[PDB]
Amino acid sequence: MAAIPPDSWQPPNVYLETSMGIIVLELYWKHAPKTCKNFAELARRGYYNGTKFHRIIKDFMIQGGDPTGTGRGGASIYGKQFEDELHPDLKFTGAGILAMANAGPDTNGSQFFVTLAPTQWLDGKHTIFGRVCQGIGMVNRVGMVETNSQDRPVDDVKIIKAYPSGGGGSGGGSGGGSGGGSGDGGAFPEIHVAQYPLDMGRK
Repeated sequence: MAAIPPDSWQPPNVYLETSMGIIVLELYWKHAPKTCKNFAELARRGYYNGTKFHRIIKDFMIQGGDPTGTGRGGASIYGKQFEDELHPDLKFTGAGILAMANAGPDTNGSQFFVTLAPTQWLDGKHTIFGRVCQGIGMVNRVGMVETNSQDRPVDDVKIIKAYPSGGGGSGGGSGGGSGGGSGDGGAFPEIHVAQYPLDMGRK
């Protein structure tokens, strides 16, 4: 049964090129059949190309989206708001947890946010189903900043160009893989084990 025909290719991963850099993230097509479709649908639409980061709290979370600036975003493709899917099957393992933003329990919209630390204060307030990749350093240097100068907050960062495309990534260390993790990427809440991307959530 199809309420909204995508009729296109929706990669499980998308890249958001912002005024600061690029933020690549994926949706949980694994466990969240709604959330993955919602973000993907708006991605292949071209909704993020007019969205901005509205809430940037250091070591907290970074809310991104809401083209309207009212707290519920656009999301006019499905008309109304969607049921409360509030159930983090994953856990706040570290920083880099991509979650879905909403104005109420079932007032879920097309907005999202990334957590700079293990968020247990929104476990049942925001449905969490996402993973950030190859952009955690940006999310870090963007989430840690509050002011640009005097008493002026860091000028609003927005998503300049956003397109759905699968970034896999590949590493290596034949003979001495002392490092590990060639590139960027947040923590993995899907593996259900505690680990941090770059210490920012534990330090």
